[PDB]
Amino acid sequence: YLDRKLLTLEDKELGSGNFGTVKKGYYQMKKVVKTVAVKILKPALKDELLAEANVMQQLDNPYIVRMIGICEAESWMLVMEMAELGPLNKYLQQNRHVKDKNIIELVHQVSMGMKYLEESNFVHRDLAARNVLLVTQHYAKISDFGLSKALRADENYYKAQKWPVKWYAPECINYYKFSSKSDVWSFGVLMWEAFSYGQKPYRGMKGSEVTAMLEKGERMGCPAGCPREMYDLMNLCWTYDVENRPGFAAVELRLRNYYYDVV
Amino acid sequence: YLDRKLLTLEDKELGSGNFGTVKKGYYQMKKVVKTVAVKILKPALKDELLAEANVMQQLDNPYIVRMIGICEAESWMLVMEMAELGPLNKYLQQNRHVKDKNIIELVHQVSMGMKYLEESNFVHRDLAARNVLLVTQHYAKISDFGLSKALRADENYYKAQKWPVKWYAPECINYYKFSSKSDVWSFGVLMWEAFSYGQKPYRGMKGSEVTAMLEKGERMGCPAGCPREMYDLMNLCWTYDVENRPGFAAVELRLRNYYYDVV
Ligand SMILES: CO[C@@H]1CN(Cc2cn(-c3ccnc(Nc4cnc5c(c4)c(C(=O)C4CC4)cn5C)n3)nc2C)C[C@@H]1O
Ligand SMILES: CO[C@@H]1CN(Cc2cn(-c3ccnc(Nc4cnc5c(c4)c(C(=O)C4CC4)cn5C)n3)nc2C)C[C@@H]1O
Repeated sequence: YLDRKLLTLEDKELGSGNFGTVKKGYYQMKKVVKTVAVKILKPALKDELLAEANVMQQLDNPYIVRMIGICEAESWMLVMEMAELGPLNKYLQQNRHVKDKNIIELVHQVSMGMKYLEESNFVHRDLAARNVLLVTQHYAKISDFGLSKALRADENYYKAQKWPVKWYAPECINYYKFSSKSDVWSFGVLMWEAFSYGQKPYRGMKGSEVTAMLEKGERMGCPAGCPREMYDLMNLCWTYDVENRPGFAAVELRLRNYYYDVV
Repeated sequence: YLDRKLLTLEDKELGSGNFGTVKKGYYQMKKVVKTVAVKILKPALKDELLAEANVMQQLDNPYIVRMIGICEAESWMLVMEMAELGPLNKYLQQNRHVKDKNIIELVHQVSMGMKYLEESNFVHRDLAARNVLLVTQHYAKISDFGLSKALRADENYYKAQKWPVKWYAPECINYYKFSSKSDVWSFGVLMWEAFSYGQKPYRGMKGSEVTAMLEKGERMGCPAGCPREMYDLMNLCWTYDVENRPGFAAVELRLRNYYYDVV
């Protein structure tokens, strides 16, 4: 719990959504000030914010957004370290000449953050390019832990009882079972989005039409300019059977090796 | 849920639409057989049929079509009591010498079913002459509950988030708010249709042209042979401001009194 008197909010919002707003601010530390991004709410939303903060407080990795704390003031607030360049999909939409090697670098960083999340037995459950934030053009962090779950000690998945279904694996849709392997499927969609410079996946399609396409064995095509090896990796992430899909250790290693080849 | 083996369908359809098909059939009761009309579907459509059946199961009135049940078989089916003469607009198109007193009788019956729906806090949201079905030439029932909503206990309208816009009140179009008063507006259009022997309302006009006409304060003219008192009531149903428009108790009483005057 942070001290509201140490927090300075800017008046104009960075962004807005059904949760509320995101604002830039400053948090006074022992000497330095820290630039922060602040998620500001507005029964259930408050509980969801506290749960989101509880997940983030347990994570400690360079490729994951760091929480500073929560502040209960004029509204409920989640205060995070600022990633100044914002969401990856919007950045790539606005910066269409980012080089392929740079895209590989960023998606590999996401795969390092996810390898850590997997090792930590958390499932993200909303891994999409809008939930990757850029610190610099060469440094990506995973954000947006509002759907994330800490797995039980005795289970390798979370069983659920509006979903981002274009990012969800078949077992999520058909059995409501969310595992790190389900996050690998979403990571394949994220890769497709990144190599498509922030285009929406399954353009023009309803959720039921996506389910029907995937059940036919069909997958999105290779983005313009995307290396064959990276499209091959997207397709391995989109392995239908969860038991035969790779985990993030295998995915990160493939990306790491390909990146250092291109380098 | 009904027993498919107690249901016999006829091969030839009564009608078709994007909704699927309507077929005649029979449902075996304990001794008697009941003639039924069956809506047969051709994700979203199933949910919509189940919600339609859930509305109809709660309604108990002589001027509303009775549902027998749903049947999940070769397709999803909504089984209803058969109204043998079919939709009112088509019947009047084919029977142009039905007397004015008979038209008053039938629209008064519709206003009794709607007074009940209003008392039951349901909004119909598709009240049009095609959705009035004839049991006999002197007995009308309201059908077609696929857009209908049960109002929340704390609200007197449903807020929405293709529509039959020529039947919708201005608050439906401008604020997406659907109340029993909005159904009264639609009922005025239904009256116009009935006294016009099933002609389409606002003929030759696009939706935007209808909105423009109504915003000028203009309304459809009086059908040939329609009593002035009935045109007056149509125009009261087309009161622009929802708070000044009558409810169905007032509309039914006006129709009841006029009918027994003509009787
Ligand atoms: C609806 O968007 C979903 C929700 N989610 C919210 C969120 C942002 N968070 C954060 C954390 C650290 N840094 C930053 N930096 C940052 C910089 N510029 C920004 C934005 C964010 C920004 C937005 O967020 C616009 C999209 C709302 C717009 N601009 C220009 N954001 N954390 C969260 C939990 C982002 C994701 O896209
Ligand atoms: C597109 O049309 C809309 C949809 N809607 C469907 C509907 C009918 N339902 C029903 C219930 C009880 N009896 C009956 N009797 C009955 C008798 N003869 C009929 C028809 C119906 C008939 C049609 O329905 C043609 C229009 C398809 C044609 N013929 C000769 N129908 N219930 C529903 C929910 C009717 C409305 O006009």
